[PDB]
Amino acid sequence: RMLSQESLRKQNRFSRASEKMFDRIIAAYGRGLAKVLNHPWLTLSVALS
Repeated sequence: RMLSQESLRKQNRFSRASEKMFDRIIAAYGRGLAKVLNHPWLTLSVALS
């Protein structure tokens, strides 16, 4: 019922900082998984531990 697009249309400095944290954290998390997803042996070792 309340659907609108002004929230995406309206941008504040706090909101700007919020989604800029969002994309930089997406990028950091992304390189983290990109390096992690290739060798499950260390994960198996730490799971047994």
